[PDB]
Amino acid sequence: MQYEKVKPPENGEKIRYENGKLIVPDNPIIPYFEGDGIGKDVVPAAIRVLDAAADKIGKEVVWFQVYAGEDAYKLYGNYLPDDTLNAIKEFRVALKGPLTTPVGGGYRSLNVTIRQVLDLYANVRPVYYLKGVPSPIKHPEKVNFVIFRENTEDVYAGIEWPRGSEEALKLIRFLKNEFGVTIREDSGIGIKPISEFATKRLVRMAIRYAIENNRKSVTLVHKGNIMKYTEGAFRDWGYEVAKQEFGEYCITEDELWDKYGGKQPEGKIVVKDRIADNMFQQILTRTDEYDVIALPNLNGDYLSDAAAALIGGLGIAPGSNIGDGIGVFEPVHGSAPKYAGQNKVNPTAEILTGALMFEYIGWKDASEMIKKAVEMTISSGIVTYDIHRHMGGTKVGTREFAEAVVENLQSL
Amino acid sequence: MQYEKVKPPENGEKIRYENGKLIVPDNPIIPYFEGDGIGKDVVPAAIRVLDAAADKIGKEVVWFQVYAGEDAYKLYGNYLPDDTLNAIKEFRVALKGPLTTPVGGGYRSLNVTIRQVLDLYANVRPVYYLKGVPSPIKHPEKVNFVIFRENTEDVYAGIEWPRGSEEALKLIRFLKNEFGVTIREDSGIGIKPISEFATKRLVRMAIRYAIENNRKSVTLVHKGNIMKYTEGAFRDWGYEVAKQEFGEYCITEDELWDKYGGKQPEGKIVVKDRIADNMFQQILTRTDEYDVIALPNLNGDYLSDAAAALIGGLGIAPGSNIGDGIGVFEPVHGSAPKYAGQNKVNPTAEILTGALMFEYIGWKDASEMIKKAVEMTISSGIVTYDIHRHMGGTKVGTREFAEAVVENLQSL
Ligand SMILES: [Cl-]
Ligand SMILES: [Cl-]
Ligand SMILES: [Cl-]
Ligand SMILES: [Zn+2]
Ligand SMILES: [Zn+2]
Ligand SMILES: [Zn+2]
Ligand SMILES: [Zn+2]
Ligand SMILES: [Zn+2]
Ligand SMILES: [Zn+2]
Ligand SMILES: [Zn+2]
Ligand SMILES: [Zn+2]
Ligand SMILES: [Zn+2]
Repeated sequence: MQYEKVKPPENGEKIRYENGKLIVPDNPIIPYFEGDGIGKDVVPAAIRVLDAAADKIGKEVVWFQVYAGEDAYKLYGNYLPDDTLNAIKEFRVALKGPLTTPVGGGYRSLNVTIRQVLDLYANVRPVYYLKGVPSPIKHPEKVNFVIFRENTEDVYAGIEWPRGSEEALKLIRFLKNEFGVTIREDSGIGIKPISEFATKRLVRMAIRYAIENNRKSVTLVHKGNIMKYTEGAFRDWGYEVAKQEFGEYCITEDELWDKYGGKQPEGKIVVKDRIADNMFQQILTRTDEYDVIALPNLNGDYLSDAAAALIGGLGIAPGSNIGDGIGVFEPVHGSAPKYAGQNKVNPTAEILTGALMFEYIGWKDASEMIKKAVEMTISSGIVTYDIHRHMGGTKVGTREFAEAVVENLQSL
Repeated sequence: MQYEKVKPPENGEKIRYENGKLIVPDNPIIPYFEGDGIGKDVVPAAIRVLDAAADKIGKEVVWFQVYAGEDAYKLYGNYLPDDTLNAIKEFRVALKGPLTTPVGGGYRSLNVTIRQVLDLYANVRPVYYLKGVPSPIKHPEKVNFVIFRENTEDVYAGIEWPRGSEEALKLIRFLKNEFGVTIREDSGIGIKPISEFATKRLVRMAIRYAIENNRKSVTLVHKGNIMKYTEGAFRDWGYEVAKQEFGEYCITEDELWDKYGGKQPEGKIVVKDRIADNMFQQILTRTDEYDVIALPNLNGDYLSDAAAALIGGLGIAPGSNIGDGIGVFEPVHGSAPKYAGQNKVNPTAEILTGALMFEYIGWKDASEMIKKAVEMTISSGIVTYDIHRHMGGTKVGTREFAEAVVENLQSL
C-alpha cells in the first residue's frame, strides 16, 4: 500500500484472506495505535505481554505503530488519517487503545467511522471469569460466553429527529395520511431498521464460530414477541441460516428433545432462542446453558454489559469489532482523562483483548496462556488500583503489573 | 354504573378520587378477579392474607367478584366483559390474577386492552429482598427499588412493518427521498416515538411516589448518548419535571455536592440520571445508591426483569399498572395452566401484589405487615415447592402457605 507519514516495517509478513479463510504467517505485521490518555500506558503493557506469549510458542509479532486521536491531529492535522485506516485495510488485524471524541462529534464517532470504512459488522465479546477478580455473584466461575452483536443497524443507527422539527413533523403527518397511525405531535422520533442481510451475516459468523470452536450451542436473543417484524425477524432469519446453510451441524431445540431424546450428539450444535428481557435472569441462574449468543444491536449491548458485571465489570472487558477477514481489537472501556496520574490504571482489559486478537489469528494456545497468566497474577495479590478495592493491602503500578504477568507466562 | 351479569356488594363504600387524591374509607369495595389457571389458587390466598392485615389495622375490604378469561367467556361470551372494566372504573382499584391470552390475538392482549381502555400508563414494580429466598448474588438485602416504566410508547407500541410489505417499502423510500437516509429494502421497520406528554406523566408520578414514601432518589435511565432525540429527550423532560414542578424537593447531583457537601438533607430528593446499559453493573455493585427508578418502556422492562433476577426472580414479583387515581394490581407471572387446582403454586407474588395495592390506598402499615409476614414465613423455611427446590424446608401447599403468613401477621 502507499503510506504517507509512516512506512510499514521491513521485517514483517502480511496476513492474507482468500475464500473466507484467513492465512496467517509466523511473523505477521500487525498495526496498533496507543490512542488517547490511558492508551499510552495500557497498550505498551499489552504489547510486552503479547511479545512474551508470542516468543513462548515460537512465533513473533512485528508491530506497526500507526496513529489516531491527538497524536494524529498533531501529526496529520486529522484525528483518523488515511494511513491508519489503510494499515488495517492492508494488514487486517489491529490492536487499538481507546479514543477521545473531539469537541464537535457524536458519542464514539471515530470508532463509528472505523467500523464503517472497514465494514466491521460484528461486535464480538468474550465473557469469562478469572479467579481472584472480585465478583458480586456467588458463582462467576460458571460464566463462559461469546457474544456476537450485530453492530450496523437497529435503533443505534442514529436515524431519528427531535420533537417539533420539520423532519419529525413530516414523518408523523406522513404516517397519519398514509397508514392511519397516530403519533402524538410533541414526540421525538426514531426508526428501527433490521435487515435480512445484516442479521444473516452476524448469525452466520456466530454459527461458524460455534462449529469451529465446538461450542455446544448458539442462542438467538430477541424481543420478537412484542416486536414481530424487527426482533421477530432476527429470530426467523437466524433460524433460516441454521436450517438452510448449516443443516449438517445445526438442530433446533424441538429437534433436540423429540428426535434426540434430549441427548446432545457429538458434532451437532443446538440453535435456540430466548426472549431478550428474560436473558438477564438466564445468565444468573442457568449460566451453565449458554455458550455462543447472537443478538441485535441494542440487546447485544445490554446483555453483554450485564454479563461483564457478573465477571468483574466492564473495566476489565475485552472487545472486538470484526468483519470479513478483518478485525480491530480494543477494550470495551473509555480513555479516562485523569487516571490518578500516570502508571496507575489497569492494563488487564487491554492485555485480554490482546489475547482475543491471538484467538482470531489462530494462535489460541497463546491466548489461553495469557488468560492463565493474567489469572495467576491477580490471584497472587499483585493488582493495580481498581482490584485493590476488594482485596486491600497489596498495590503495584501499570508497568509493574504487566511485568508480573510476563513473569507468570514464561513460567510454564 | 350498570352491571349486566353481576352486582356490586351491599355493604361497602367507593374509594373516591378528588383533587389529586384517593379518598379511601375503612370499608372500600375493591373488585378482583381470579383470572386463568393459577389464578383460582393464588388470588384466594392473597385475599386470606389481605383480610387478616386489614382487620388487624381496623379496616375491611368489601370484595367484588368480577370475571375475565375463560370464566368470563363461559359466563358472558366475552373474555373481558363490560362489567369487569366498569367495576374497575367505578371502584378505582382492583386486584387480578393472570390471564392467558386466548388462541391468536394482540399478545399479552387481555392485559393490554385493560390498560388501554382504563388508560393505565405506568407500570410500577417494587423490587426488594425477602430473607430466605434463594439469590444468585452476594448482597441481596441491599436491593430496594421501585421501578416506574412508561408503558404506552417506545418500540413496544408496535408501530412496525414487515420486510418488503408495501407499507415498509413506502416508508423506506420516503426516508431516502425526503431525509437522505438510505435504509436497506430487505429491512423490517419499526418506529420509536417518545413524547413530552407520556414522559412527564411517568416522571411526575415517580417523583410524587418518592416524596410520599421518603425515598432518597429518582434515577432517570436512558441511552441518550446514542439516541439523542428519543431517550435523550426522556432524560431532559424528566429533569424539566424535577426542576419546574418539584423545585422545593429535587436537587441534582451537582447541587448535592455544591450545596450540601455530599450529605443529603432529609426531605431533599436527589434526581440523577444514568446510561441504561451501565445500569446492570450499577444495580449489582452500587445497589444501595438506587431507589426510585424512572425509565421508558423497553429499558423499564429489561431493567426491572434484571432486578427481579437479583432477588429471587420473576416468579415472586409483585406488579402494578397505574393511571390517574386508578390502579390494577397483578403479579408479574403468567397463569401456568399445568398446575391449575393442585394447591401447589407459590402465592407470594399475589400476596405481595395485595401489599402493593394496600400502599396505593394509603394503608402503608398493613402493607409493611404483609411483607414482614411473608419473610418470617419463608425464613422459617415454610415454603411452597418452588423455593423448596433450592432451599429445602417444609414443602407446603398454597393454602397452608397463606395460613402461615396469617399466623405470622397476627404475632406482630
Ligand atoms: Cl459501552
Ligand atoms: Cl359484554
Ligand atoms: Cl415479562
Ligand atoms: Zn460456584
Ligand atoms: Zn433471503
Ligand atoms: Zn426465507
Ligand atoms: Zn454498553
Ligand atoms: Zn513504578
Ligand atoms: Zn377507622
Ligand atoms: Zn416543554
Ligand atoms: Zn419483561
Ligand atoms: Zn422438606
